[PDB]
Amino acid sequence: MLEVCIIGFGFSAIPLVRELARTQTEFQIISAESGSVWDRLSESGRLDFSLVSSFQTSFYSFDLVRDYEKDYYPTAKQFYEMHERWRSVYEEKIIRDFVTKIENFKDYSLISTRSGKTYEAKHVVLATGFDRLMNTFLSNFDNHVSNKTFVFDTMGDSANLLIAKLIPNNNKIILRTNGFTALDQEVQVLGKPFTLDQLESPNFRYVSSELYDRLMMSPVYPRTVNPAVSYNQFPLIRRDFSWVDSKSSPPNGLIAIKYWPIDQYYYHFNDDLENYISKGYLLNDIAMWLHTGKVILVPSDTPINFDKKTITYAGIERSFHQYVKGDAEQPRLPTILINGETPFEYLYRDTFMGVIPQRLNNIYFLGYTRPFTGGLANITEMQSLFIHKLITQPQFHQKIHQNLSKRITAYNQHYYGAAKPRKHDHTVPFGFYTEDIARLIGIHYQPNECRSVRDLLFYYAFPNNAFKYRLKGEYAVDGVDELIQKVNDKHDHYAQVFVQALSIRNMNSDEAAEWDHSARRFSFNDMRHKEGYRAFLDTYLKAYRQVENISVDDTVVDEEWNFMVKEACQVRDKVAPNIKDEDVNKGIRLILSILDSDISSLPDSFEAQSIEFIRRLLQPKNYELLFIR
Ligand SMILES: Cc1cc2nc3c(=O)[nH]c(=O)nc-3n(C[C@H](O)[C@H](O)[C@H](O)COP(=O)(O)OP(=O)(O)OC[C@H]3O[C@@H](n4cnc5c(N)ncnc54)[C@H](O)[C@@H]3O)c2cc1C
Repeated sequence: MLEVCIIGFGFSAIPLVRELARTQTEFQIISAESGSVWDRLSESGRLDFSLVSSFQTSFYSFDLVRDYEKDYYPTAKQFYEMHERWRSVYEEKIIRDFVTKIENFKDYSLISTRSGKTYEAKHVVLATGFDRLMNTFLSNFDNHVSNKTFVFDTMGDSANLLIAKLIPNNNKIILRTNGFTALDQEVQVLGKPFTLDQLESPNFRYVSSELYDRLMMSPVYPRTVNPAVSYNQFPLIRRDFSWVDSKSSPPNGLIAIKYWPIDQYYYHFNDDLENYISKGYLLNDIAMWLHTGKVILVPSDTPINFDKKTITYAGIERSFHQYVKGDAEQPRLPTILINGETPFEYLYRDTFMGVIPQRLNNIYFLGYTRPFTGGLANITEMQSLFIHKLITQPQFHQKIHQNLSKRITAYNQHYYGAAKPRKHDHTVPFGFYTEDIARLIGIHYQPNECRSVRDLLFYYAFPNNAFKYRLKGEYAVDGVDELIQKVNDKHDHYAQVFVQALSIRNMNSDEAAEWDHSARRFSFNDMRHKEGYRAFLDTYLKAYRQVENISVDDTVVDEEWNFMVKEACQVRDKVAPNIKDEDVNKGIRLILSILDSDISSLPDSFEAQSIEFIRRLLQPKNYELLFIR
């Protein structure tokens, strides 16, 4: 009887197939001849964009140990070439067919296909990805559209990419939405670049809920009155967060757009602009678009007539070329029959860690958990290790399954509380999820085993990327030692991140929010760093058009759009006229000077009490996770 069948092979399945091959576990992969959206994009020459996630969070540990030299954002082309490279390695183990049905019995499943061939396997892993409405827009995208109006009812990474492609042809963009959370994908920390996922120091949640909340939530919740922040200049960007019923911040189910702020875009790409655009580095600064009026926010009930395809805003009845409805995603699951009769109903919250479904035997889901920030790789690498351990170690399988229902209840209580299920329940903070899996598997670090301040930097401030947990022990990957050293030397051992948490231990959330926005350039949505890049933007639009062979006439002027922009930007025209690093810098020198100091022996009695707090980091009081114990 076949031990393992993996259904679907694109990106998510790669690390699981790697571990099954290593333990010489019998497996067969079944995956559709048609492949994925990435194959649609490759075939039509539309791999002309870049990831919204860093190299370190987006490629697997076993590629990073070879290929990491510096932080960067991979291209779509690079992401696809990496899928194809691993597909080539495993192609002989892939049956090209499409699974229509799975009948699940007490200790095996019967797998049915479009060809008619059936398969029996003891363990079945689904790695089939999602159907996304928006994929048609991207794969079938027409660029010879110019001077048209588009209306979006949802703001997401897919909408933000479409918008980046539309604005250069003087398409006007209306967002008729209930607000959105957009975050600079890159931040300058004393003039030195950090991806946003590098600043999250998630294991500080173990110090306290309250402290981590103050550390993370001021750019998401409207907590500062600072008139430089986008959510003060453009309040239609704010969201109803009245659904949140968890002390875990940021909450499971929060989604965010990650985008290039134009100042970082300029820093990376100004010196070879057309070449970088041709590679797929596209400026997607939603905050610059709002600043310049290339995008407008309108209330979610602005008059729209779908029959005449007009939207009416102030006193102009605006013709629109296209309404883009919000991007629903659902797992591509075949029919699953419980005891080979009763349709399984999929619900993220009713699975353990998004991986283990109830009422099914030896079926696992891989790739259906979405990271709040950073790449999918962090999530699917840790899921793969979890699945591999459940499949290959009956002792582990027993330990997790014996109380599966109670684990799932305890997880939902911690992360969702009383909130009713939401379509984005599958979205998790990456650094909580990787750590959660690591503790379930036993490849976690123990904060009490930190000896030096350097060890505390590693435990609390070094990002919880999947490769962090592959340095030693059961799932060690050769070269992770050298990789962690390179990362640490490039980022000063994450001392700046560690110092951030120190600086706010004593503040309330309002003080922390003001303090967070007290910099010359704060991390996220700083509207003071837009006007200075208006000339660079015209250089950019010219370079984009050259790359794409488009002529558009800027000397033709859309007078009715100019009028709608005025109305949309009334709060900005009032708020904007009203427009940390000291401390942080002295914090870093203190910490970098006690790097090799023993923690437990640090003396009693800013500089004095920050030492005591550092000593307490050996015994965090909010460590318990009841879904694991
Ligand atoms: C436009 C776009 C941009 C993205 N940008 C990023 C980014 O910046 N960073 C990032 O980390 N992630 C990003 N992602 C998300 C994620 O990395 C991709 O969606 C990735 O393709 C997910 O891999 P997967 O293996 O889960 O699914 P896929 O890559 O979709 O592979 C699944 C495979 O299973 C096959 N299959 C499905 N159903 C069956 C069946 N019943 N029988 C047999 N075969 C089946 C499919 O044909 C397919 O080949 C992006 C996604 C999209 C669409």
